This record gives sequence, C-alpha cells and structure tokens, in this order.
Amino acid sequence: PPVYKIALGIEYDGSKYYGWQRQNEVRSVQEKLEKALSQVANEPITVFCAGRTDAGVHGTGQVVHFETTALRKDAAWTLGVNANLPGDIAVRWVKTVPDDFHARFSATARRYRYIIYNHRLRPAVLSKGVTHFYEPLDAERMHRAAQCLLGENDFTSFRAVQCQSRTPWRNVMHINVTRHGPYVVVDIKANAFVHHMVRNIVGSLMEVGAHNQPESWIAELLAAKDRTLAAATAKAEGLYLVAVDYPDRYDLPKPPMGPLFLAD
Amino acid sequence: PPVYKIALGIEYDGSKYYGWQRQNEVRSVQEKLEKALSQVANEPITVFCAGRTDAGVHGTGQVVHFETTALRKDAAWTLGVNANLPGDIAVRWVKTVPDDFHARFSATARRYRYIIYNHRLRPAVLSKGVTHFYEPLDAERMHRAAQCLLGENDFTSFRAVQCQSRTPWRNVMHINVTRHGPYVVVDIKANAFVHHMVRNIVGSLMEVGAHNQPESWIAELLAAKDRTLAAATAKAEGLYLVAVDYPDRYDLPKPPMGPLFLAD
RNA sequence: CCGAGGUGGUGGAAUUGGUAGACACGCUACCUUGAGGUGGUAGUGCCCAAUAGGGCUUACGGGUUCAAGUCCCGUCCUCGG
RNA sequence: CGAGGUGGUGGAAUUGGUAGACACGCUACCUUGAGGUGGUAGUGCCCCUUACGGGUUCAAGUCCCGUCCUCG
Repeated sequence: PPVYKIALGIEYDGSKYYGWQRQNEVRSVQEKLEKALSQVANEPITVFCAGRTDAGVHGTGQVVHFETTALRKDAAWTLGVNANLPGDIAVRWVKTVPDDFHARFSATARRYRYIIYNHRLRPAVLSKGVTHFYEPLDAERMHRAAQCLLGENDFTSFRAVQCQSRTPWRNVMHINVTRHGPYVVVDIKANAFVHHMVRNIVGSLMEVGAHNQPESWIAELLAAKDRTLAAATAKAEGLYLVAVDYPDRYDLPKPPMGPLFLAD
Repeated sequence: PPVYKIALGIEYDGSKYYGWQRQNEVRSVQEKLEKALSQVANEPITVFCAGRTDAGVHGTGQVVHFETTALRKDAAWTLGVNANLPGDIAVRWVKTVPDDFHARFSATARRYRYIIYNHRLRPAVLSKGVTHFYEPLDAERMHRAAQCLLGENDFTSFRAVQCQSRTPWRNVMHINVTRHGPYVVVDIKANAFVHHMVRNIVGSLMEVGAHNQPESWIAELLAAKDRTLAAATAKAEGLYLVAVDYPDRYDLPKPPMGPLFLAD
C-alpha cells in the first residue's frame, strides 16, 4: 500500500480557538484540520505543523504536511477538505512532496506580521483581528529602534520564561515597522523563533514609539540578556503567521500573505 | 431643562446582527447602541440612523444623532459609550450639532464599498467580512462596464422589485472598481440609493468580470428598466457603508473609511 | 509633627473619572501523557443552601456621579527625616 | 433540428463539494419618514429529505442501472 505525503497551506482565525496543538477539552485548529483532512482520506489522518502558533494567533501562511495512502484527485484536499472545515479554518493549496520534506523540519525561516490599531478608541471591524493601542505611536522610532535585532543575537531578554529550545540565539533576517493609516504593522522574519519572541519584541517595541522609552532602550534590553526588564508580552490578538520558507527544490506555491489587503 | 443634539460616528460589524433596524426578540445594532447610549445619559435614549443598513451589512462610516438633556462631558459619548458596547459595535467620534442637522435628511450623499474575494477557494480571515467568489474576475471590464451608471439615471432595472413611487431615479457620483491582491473592491457613491441598488449593481457587475456576460450588458440592463434581467443580488456579507456626506456648515469629523487597511 | 503611601500568594498594571489585577512568577486539583518537561483547563478572595446564573471585592465604613482603586469625608494603619 | 423530471411559483448550485442563492406570492411581529414606505422573522420530514428505488466515491441536484413518467 503506497503512501503519499502532501503539503497544505492552512489559513485560519484563532479568534475562536485555543491554539493549534490539539487538546481534549477544547477547540484546536489541528483537531479540526485533522478531523476533516481524514474524513477525506478515509483513514485517521494526523498532520504536522510548521509553526505551532499560539492561542488566538491568526495564521494565513501556515503550512502542514501529512502522510496518507488515500489517493485523492486534487480538488479534494482543497474544496473537499474545506468542505468539512469551519468558516474560520480553510485550505489555500496543496502540493505533493518527497519524504525528504517536513513542514517543520524543512523550514528554512518563518515570518510573522503584527497589526496594531493606534487610535484612542476601540475598533469594531476585525475586532479580534487586531491589537488596540490608544497611546500614539511613532512608526519611525519603532522601526529605527527595532533595527538592532537584525542578525544572529541572544534574544534571551526577549525570550519567554520557559521555552523548549536550548539556546536563546536566533538569526533575524529582516524587521521593518510601517504604518498604514491609523494602523501600524510590524513585519519580521528569522530562521526560527524563541517562545513569545515576537509578542515581546513588539511589546517593548510599542513603548519606544510611544516615547515611554528612548530609542536605544531596545538594543539595551537585548544586550541586557534578561526578560524582566522589557514591556510585557503583547496580546496575541493580532499576531499573524504570514509566511514560512522551504527549499526551492520542494517547490511550494507562494500566494499573498497580507493578511487581508496588506500587500506582500 | 435644556436639550442637546449630538452626532456619533458608529462603526459596526453586522456579522452577528440582524441589520441596523431595531427589532423585537432579536439583535440589532440600534437596540444595542441605544441600550448603551442611554445607560450613559441615564434617560431612555433613541437614536436616528443616517443609512438603514440591511442584515449582515457592515458599517464604518455610519452616522447617527440623538437628543438628550444629559450634559455629559465628552468622555462618555466617546468612551463611556463604547464601554457598554459589544466588541462588534463601537463609536469613532462625537460632535454636537444644531437642530437644523439630521443624520438621515441632512445627508447630501452616501457612499459604500464592496469587497469581493476572487479566489477559487474559500477565505478564513474576515470570513464574514468579505464575499467569496470562485470564477475569475476582470477588474477592468467591471470598471469599464460599470461606467454608464454615472449620473442621474432610472435604476429601475437595478432596484429591488417592490416599489410604486418615490422614483427609481438616482444620481451616481462615482463608481470605480479596483483590485487589491486577490481582492476586488467596488467603491460607489450617489446622492441616495434605491432598495438594494448596490447589492444588485455588483451582483450583475460580477457577471461581466467573469465573462459570463459582455461589457455592454450593464448599460443594457439599466436602459431595459426591468429587475428580472440583471444577475441576482449580491451577498450582503461584504457590503460596507463606508461614508456619508453632510453640509460643511455642520462640520463633521472625517476619519478613515477603509474598512481595515484599505486607504481612503 | 507636617507630608509620602497603602491593588492576589508574589513581582508588577490600569487609555489621567470608563469602568480592575494586563505581563510574569509561585502553589491546589485536574488533561493530555506515559507521568520528558512544554502545551490547555479551572482555582489560588468573599457570599447568594447546594445547585445555577451570577453578585460583592483595589486597607475599612460613608459621600459625589449615569460610572469610581482612580474626585471628596473621615476610621485603622504603614513610613519619611 | 430538440429532450427533460429540485418548495406555492419562477429560477440558480464551483471541477461530481457538499442544497434550494436570488426574485414574486403568503402569514406574522415590529416600523420612521410625512406622502407611507421600509426591517426582520417565518414559509419539505417527525417524535430523513432535490420524480422514487438502486450502483460507484471520502464526496453525490451533478456520472452509470433501474421504475414510473414527460415530452418532439
């Protein structure tokens, strides 16, 4: 019985979910994704994440791969599966791949985007899709300040109390801070990440644009190698896993990342 | 006991509501808005809309005015209010006004935007915020075709069947069709609108960009003065009342319309 | 003696009246698991008989107001030289 | 030179995707303009369902078989 390994571009809205990692007592994208992915392959399927996102953490460039004997047409994995998927979780594409591929271990780099709503008043539309921030922000200071995190560094100061990896070291590829309308977007990328790194970078990074801290403060915290010094972690309520990287050899479809209108 | 008349910029998400219209035994923005607007002024408040929005029709430039004796600072109408408001419905600003003002009648022109998702696969993020469309669209044909509805016309063909009087005539200011990413936005404006006017224009307008109809077809339907001949209506599931107009004399705050990131 | 200050078990917050304890650590039991930590769920306060849905809680009783840890009046305090 | 049988009607459903969208009628419960129009909710079983039985698939208004029809 020949087996098949295919990849899927999962895009979801953790608005109403407790993270990706399946549970027992609560809702988890995975659980669902599998629940339906299997209902297709007609054989208990189990999928592999590529970035075990947190709880209430939206995703649009999430990638997963699962093995299966079931030989579907192609529209199946697509419409087929989405067909049994709750409106908040859907597929974007599918592409068979070689055993050498592994949505989590074949990844070369992952990328996130954070959407901050910078207005004194709460927002309605996409309420659970963006983070609220009254205090005025400065996209320039933030960007500037946040330019020392570039390169291989010891994000200890920015890593969550507990974790899993061994080292607090990571290589940040790019980290640009922009502003579209009253919205401030944080775009970042790095080989891999440490627990809550992004929800922390921003966290503090927010302080700088609010002049509640100087610009150097960032590099200061970093060099300080100490978590308890930097602003509190930010509300996952706006972290979007916009894109992951894989070797060109595997060749995976690259659609938009947004989210929504935001250009690539 | 002196009375006060103030205006509010209500922004909501009809995702989970039965439309703007106040109802009994159901959820309606109004009901809520009042429910809370009053809690503050501490005297059964009743508001006046400026554009009765159908069911599941988002709004961001919605304007309403209500009278009240209650002399609240201005933190109430802006914050105090929202505080008693469900995440999907919030205020954006408030500005006292003269009796001569009336959110619905003082209006000189109203404007909407329609967001179409043009991808063969369903979308997750903002699931109830955008209309899903499989077959490929042509932003150019659509735009082109949709250029004869400009000016005073007899939108009979485009008006929701029931009617007898108060004319099928309307003056369309501008109607441009664009495309941002796999998203297709329809932006339109006119002195006022006829029942479903927009949800129909698009409706058909969708057909043209799908080459399921020629370009002239639009002007044909229009001139044909007949509902049954134009493609069915369009899902309210993406109609956003982005903005309304009022005389400069009243002077009302003009923030962004979007929705979301979409620029003005 | 005039002035500082009193928020859970801790560290540590609260758009400058808006409507609590954000972020984190530490423990009680629970879940996955096999008990590798990690990850989730409830507590870690007080009542309403339990049930239940909820309600009261920011040193303690009063007041102001549509709304108060946040303004005001005092009660017990905890200090600064 | 033509071919069919989805609710009270018309009349649509991606590539076999997971049902009646849209519009008319019909009954409710509301409902300001101020010339009186509008909102929402209901409109196939009973305490599963697209003439009705089959077959194939993870998947069936949608392909194959049948049965009774509608038709040129």
